[PDB]
Amino acid sequence: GALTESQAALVKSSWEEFNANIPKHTHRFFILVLEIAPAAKDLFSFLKGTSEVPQNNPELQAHAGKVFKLVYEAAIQLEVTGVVVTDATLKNLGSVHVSKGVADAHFPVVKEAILKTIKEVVGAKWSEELNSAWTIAYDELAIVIKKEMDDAA
Ligand code: HEM
Repeated sequence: GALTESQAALVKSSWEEFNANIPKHTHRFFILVLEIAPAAKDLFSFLKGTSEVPQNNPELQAHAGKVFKLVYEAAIQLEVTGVVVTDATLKNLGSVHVSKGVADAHFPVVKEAILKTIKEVVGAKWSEELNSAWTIAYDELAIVIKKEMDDAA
């Protein structure tokens, strides 16, 4: 697809939409995750010992926010510059994933959880051109973190 001026414009627009409702979109995101894979629950400190996904847990919200921000920033960087840049942050990310017992096969779990979360976020404005644009941006960012985990192990 690339990332035409027209596609980037489409990701920015859709992320602004996500940020607009953190406690919802983040609890939704954790449920889509536990739907695709239930065992994932024991991983998260704030999910252990609980029976359901907490809805107002600051720890959980802050956590999931950070996750989507990172995928958006990735799309813009692709349109302007043509790439996704690896920094300190992406590297520390790779460490903590490993401490917590996270693997590569976990990634399509979280991707489908994010496309489905954004399809849910933009509703009728959804286009092939937009799906194509977030897909390209996740794929490109996952490529980068998986790369850093393997390096933290
Ligand atoms: C491009 C995709 C991804 C991004 C951008 C991302 C980002 C992050 C960030 C920023 C943190 C730390 C947040 C904090 O300090 O508050 C974190 C923690 C964590 N992540 Fe991810 N992540 C991704 C994929 C995954 C996958 C596929 C899994 C596996 C299910 C996972 C499992 C975890 C766990 C268990 C923690 C520790 C939470 C704790 O017990 O408090 N992440 N992630």
